[PDB]
Amino acid sequence: FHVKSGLQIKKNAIIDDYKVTSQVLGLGINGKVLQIFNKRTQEKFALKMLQDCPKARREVELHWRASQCPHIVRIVDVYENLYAGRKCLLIVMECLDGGELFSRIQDRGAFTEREASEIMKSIGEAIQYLHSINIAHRDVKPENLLYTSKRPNAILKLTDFGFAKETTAPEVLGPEKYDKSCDMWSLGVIMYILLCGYPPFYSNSPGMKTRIRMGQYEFPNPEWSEVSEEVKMLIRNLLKTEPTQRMTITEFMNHPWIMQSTKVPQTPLHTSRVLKEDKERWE
Ligand SMILES: O=C1NCCc2[nH]c(-c3ccnc(-c4cnc5ccccc5c4)c3)cc21
Repeated sequence: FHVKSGLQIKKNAIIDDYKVTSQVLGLGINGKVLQIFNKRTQEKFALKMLQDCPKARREVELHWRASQCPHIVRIVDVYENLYAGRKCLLIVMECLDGGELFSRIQDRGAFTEREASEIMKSIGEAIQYLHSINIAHRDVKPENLLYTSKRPNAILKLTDFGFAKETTAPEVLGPEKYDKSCDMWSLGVIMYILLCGYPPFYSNSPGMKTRIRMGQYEFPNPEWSEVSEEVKMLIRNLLKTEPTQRMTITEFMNHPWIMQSTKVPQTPLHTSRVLKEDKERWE
């Protein structure tokens, strides 16, 4: 019998409680994210501002609901304040200062198949928690995967519920759109990039749409000469173009390559080299 607390929106001016700076930490689907400090504590936090409406009530609503998961960025407090005669929802969340995921990676002196497995599994856990309570994230990308700290054992967290949406014989207990499969695809793209340092669908750009729709990608050598068939096969079931043909977050979490991160080869990948070597067109 497990029950967690509900969301208590705070109404006092948020500055009573935090020093708000203008340093920008990230950009969201519907608000930027400033650095702020707890005036009473000097500790740092991230603040995302949204104009109260209902699209925003939802982000807060859903994100709060998901905030329990270890791999989802934790919401510290939510204020409803007045800002320029407009009413605002201000979300204060823990501060992920360890950087985005692909950046920690692109900064070393070698990345291993195994490390990739390990990373995929944490992203997987985030998605699995979300799907298990009927939230599709609908926007899992690299920019939304931040590390909690620079320390080498920091935690990977998922962010930005800007597009997060609810989703409600299993097909009798309530219909349900492809909404989740959307995440499983993202998951496949990230896993792809993790293993080789570039995305499976290239630009060169009316043809990128079409290679995406057609499902045209390869596992080119060198970068992949060393990677398991077992793995390519996994990537392949994620990047299926037919949503319903696509693997589910449960099958993914049970697939051996993920299930047993430590039973995975420490084989080296090119990812880190390729990620520097491409810092440019990485936009
Ligand atoms: O909801 C979001 N949508 C868009 C991207 C984003 N970043 C954040 C965020 C949340 C917490 N911390 C950070 C953050 C903190 N510290 C950083 C230091 C250096 C680089 C990036 C950092 C990001 C960003 C939230 C969201």
